[PDB]
Amino acid sequence: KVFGRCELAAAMKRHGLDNYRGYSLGNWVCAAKFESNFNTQATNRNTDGSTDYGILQINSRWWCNDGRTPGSRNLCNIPCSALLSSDITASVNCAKKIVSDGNGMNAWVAWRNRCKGTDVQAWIRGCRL
Ligand SMILES: [Cl-]
Ligand SMILES: [Cl-]
Ligand SMILES: [Cl-]
Ligand SMILES: [Cl-]
Ligand code: NA
Repeated sequence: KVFGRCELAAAMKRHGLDNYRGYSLGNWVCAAKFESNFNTQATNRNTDGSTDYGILQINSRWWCNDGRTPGSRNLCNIPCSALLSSDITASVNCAKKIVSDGNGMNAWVAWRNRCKGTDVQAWIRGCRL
């Protein structure tokens, strides 16, 4: 599913991402924009053989099981395919664990390089929140 911007903001808010670990909702919408262009079916293969999945491009090296990343972890205890669903619950629950790891949202390369330090509230402007 390709979410509209406000549609994604509302789903992320409802699932408790807004201000999670101190990251305002605009940070999460911006991260999703540049990680997946709001497409839940986005995938990208990494050089090491792991794959990133879903709206927040969560990596199989640590966070989900895809059965094709030998020696990897599954810290969110989910199949990576669950991160491609139209329902973002699994992606949100897993992103909460990722952001709680020591580097916060710097875990998302696109957030660090394209969102961090910018006017992130503009990503939720106009939305009825
Ligand atoms: Cl914000
Ligand atoms: Cl695996
Ligand atoms: Cl949803
Ligand atoms: Cl932080
Ligand atoms: Na894995």
